[PDB]
Amino acid sequence: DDSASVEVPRRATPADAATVAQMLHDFNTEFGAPTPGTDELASRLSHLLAGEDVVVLLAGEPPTGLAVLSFRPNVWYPGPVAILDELYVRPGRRGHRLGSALLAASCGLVRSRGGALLEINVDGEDTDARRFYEARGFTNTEPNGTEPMLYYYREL
Amino acid sequence: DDSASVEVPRRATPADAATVAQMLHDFNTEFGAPTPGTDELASRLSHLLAGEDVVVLLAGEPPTGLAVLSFRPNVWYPGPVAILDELYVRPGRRGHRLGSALLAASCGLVRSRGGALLEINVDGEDTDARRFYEARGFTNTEPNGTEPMLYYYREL
Ligand SMILES: [Cl-]
Repeated sequence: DDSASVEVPRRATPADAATVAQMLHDFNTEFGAPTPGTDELASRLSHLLAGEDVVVLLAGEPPTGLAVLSFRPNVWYPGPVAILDELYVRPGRRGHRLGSALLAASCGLVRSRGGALLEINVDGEDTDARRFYEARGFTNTEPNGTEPMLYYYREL
Repeated sequence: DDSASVEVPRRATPADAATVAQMLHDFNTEFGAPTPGTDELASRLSHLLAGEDVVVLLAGEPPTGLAVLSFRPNVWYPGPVAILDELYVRPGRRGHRLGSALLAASCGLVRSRGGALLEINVDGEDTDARRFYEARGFTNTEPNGTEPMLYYYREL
């Protein structure tokens, strides 16, 4: 009863491709975000989870939350730069605890890879996510900056 | 009565490591940004330029502008997602022309790699850069979105 510590997220292996595919699917469809089918996602994940470029962390048994990290090189750093591509947890106190655990595990994994920077792109309208990251060491302004850094994209 | 109207940026190869390192260092020092030394940069570039993960495009002969692109996988796409990590050109008409040429070339390369998305993180204060990118098909708000999408980071 007192024996167990707080659950530590685990890294998804290739054997988890179907699990992860279904979680990614379900998280999107429940909140009205578009998604590929689970056959496509599972196939892609059987690739990605076999490598080190995109890493997926799972929280819960059965898993009920996940984090997706991507790594890339950068001309200014000896190690990779990481992005928190996704952090998917249920709304409410439960999900928020798991989210907090997943974020901490992500920072550890980035450090282990020799990374010194973790990035996120966040919708400005998403006050809940902004409050959550800002409480856990993230900023959208540089120290000598006067206003928010912006995410721009172009679909090609 | 021979030449092309416009010159086409070229991809930096491992032979260009010293050149690129010098240009990165000089741009930073000229505009007051911290930089590693050229030795460190040239060494890192001698690795990166031999790969496909970070690509450097050069404009001018001798080169006077450059673009740095990074590529990574993503759970939602079959192809990579690309970031315009840097676009370094001088102020004024001339640099703006080179910058426009470099951005067009960058889009073509990303498309050639099967990429359907090019991302940029831009200081909200940098009005001239925002106008330049918005004139060339970039947006900071999702289609059905109110307000700016934001870049967050945490140093580790
Ligand atoms: Cl919100």
